[PDB]
Amino acid sequence: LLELDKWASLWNWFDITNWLWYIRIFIIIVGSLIGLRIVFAVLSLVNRVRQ
Amino acid sequence: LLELDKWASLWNWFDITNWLWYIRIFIIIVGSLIGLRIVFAVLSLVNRVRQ
Amino acid sequence: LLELDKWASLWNWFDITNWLWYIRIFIIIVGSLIGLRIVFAVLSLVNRVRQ
Repeated sequence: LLELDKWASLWNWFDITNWLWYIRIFIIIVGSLIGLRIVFAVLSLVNRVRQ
Repeated sequence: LLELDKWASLWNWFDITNWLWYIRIFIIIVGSLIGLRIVFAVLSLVNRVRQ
Repeated sequence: LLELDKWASLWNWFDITNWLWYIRIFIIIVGSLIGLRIVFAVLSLVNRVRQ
């Protein structure tokens, strides 16, 4: 199944190996996303002044 | 210490092996949840009119 | 590349091994605050009563 020879074969495909080797970093960025949404709560007070 | 023989042993347990090769896809679905929240912003303008 | 000898080498570094073998559980916990954020939409009705 999983061996030195099995893993080294995906380096020739290049494109898929990059995606399966950067997903870990990607989840941390999707964490900061929810925190960004909270400021909209202040925009609701600005929405009451809208003509 | 992760070997060809150690990995192939979990295929006899069947049920728990699924948890080690499907959760990666499941994180992207928790990525659609945050996108859904924005419509709540327009609902706040419908909530003050609620007779 | 990934081998029995390559994995057993990070046990001498100790600190990095813990970071690469506990975050997987943490993604479920970073999935708890998203459900919590909704009450801020409810706080907008309490903000209209706040003199």
